[PDB]
Amino acid sequence: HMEKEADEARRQIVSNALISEIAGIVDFVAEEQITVIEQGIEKEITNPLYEQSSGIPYINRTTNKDLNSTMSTNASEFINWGAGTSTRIFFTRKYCISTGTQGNYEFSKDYIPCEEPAILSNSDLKIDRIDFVATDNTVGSAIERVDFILTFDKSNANESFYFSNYVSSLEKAAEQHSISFKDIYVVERNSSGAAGWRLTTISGKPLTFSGLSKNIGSLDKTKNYGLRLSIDPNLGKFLRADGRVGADKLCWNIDNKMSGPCLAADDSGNNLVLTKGKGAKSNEPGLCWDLNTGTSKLCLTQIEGKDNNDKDASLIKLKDDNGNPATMLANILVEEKSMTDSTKKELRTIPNTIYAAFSNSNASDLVITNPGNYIGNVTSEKGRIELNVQDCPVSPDGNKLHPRLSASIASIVADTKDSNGKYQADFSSLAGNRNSGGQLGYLSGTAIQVNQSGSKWYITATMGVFDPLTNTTYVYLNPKFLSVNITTWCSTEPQT
Repeated sequence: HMEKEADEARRQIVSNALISEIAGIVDFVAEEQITVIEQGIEKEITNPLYEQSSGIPYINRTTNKDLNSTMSTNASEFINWGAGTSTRIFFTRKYCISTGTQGNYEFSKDYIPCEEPAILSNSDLKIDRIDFVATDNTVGSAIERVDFILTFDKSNANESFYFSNYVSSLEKAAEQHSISFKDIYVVERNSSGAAGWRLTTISGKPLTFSGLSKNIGSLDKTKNYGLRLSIDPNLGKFLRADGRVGADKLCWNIDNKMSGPCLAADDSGNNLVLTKGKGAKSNEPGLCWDLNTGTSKLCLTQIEGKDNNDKDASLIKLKDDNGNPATMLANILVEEKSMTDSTKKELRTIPNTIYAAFSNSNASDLVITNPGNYIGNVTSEKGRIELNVQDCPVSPDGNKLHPRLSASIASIVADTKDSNGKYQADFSSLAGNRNSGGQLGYLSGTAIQVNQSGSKWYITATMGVFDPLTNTTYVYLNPKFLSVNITTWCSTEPQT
């Protein structure tokens, strides 16, 4: 428990460094064509590994296709690695230093860092040698397997077989890079030379790490041991029909070139991000729908914009191929700071507008005979405007939406009884509001009230009118010669 966070945790940092080196090398091997910088620009060339005119160390291959067969003892076959060797130069960018190394490739990205991790300079477990197992005997052959020989530098007299504690951390560190060990074998030598490495055997049978524990007693403790980690460069190299291999990105082709848009994940785990293709003349990435029935496709496209303060920003535009805005059918909520309290944010929907007049025609319905004493029953008054309360759409969790309704005056006249006792003014249809009329009184105004039950809106109104011809004051209820524009919406701001 004490040493499990000191000893066991420190070796994890070592395993992280080792696996990052391994993953980079394996990535390099798996790129048949690589991107380099030549004239200050990117260029695709054949990986020097697979150019028959390449030299050391790129053409170096071992021929031990069988995991149990003898490991190479020839420095022109295996690749010596670490201190004393210049090998890293050939797998790192030429301009890792400003003047340029003796390496002849300026890789557009680093497969492994320029500098070997400092932690791996002092550690008892280092990569001592790499074997690129050739698929065939041709110069620049494809590579069927990559073996990493890890030397264990025991800083103790005893405890020769004490590298088994690194294996667990190596396995989960490999899982973090989406690679796995095809096999792990115990190796040995009795010298400082990389050519001396050979498979450890028990009664002639090469010893896998799996068999180590039970066969540990019958092994020479003076000798120097190591691990050979085998990696299949083609495992997890290609996207699969079954979806079991992740994509770093996916880009689409146009006219047989990878010049279309790309999708990649951001660091959140939630987001896929669309960016423009290399062949785009404008920077306006779009996700589009097409029916393929003779009409335009529709695209949600990112375009440049400016915010409140005139600073660079962007927005999305829903458009056809002519560039005209297109239609989305949806419920919209708009979030906005409240105009009285800048610390509070409110949500609202798109309103609807409804034109309507109240609907009392007769004097007996219109005239409130006992005003002041009269108490209005808005649920059951004649001439009222009544509407069903709307259903509000889905809202984010901390935000209850309330149905809302307001009424604004559209037309209003102080109508009075004509010689036949009838009221001629009528605003029931907006196209004909001026058609009917005659003598008018003096307007005192109108009180328009809106009330709500569970499922109904009730809009009512009184109007005060003075008739100078008969010298009498009138109070009218829900008159046809008063019309309103009714606005309906939903909001976090409640109805008053």
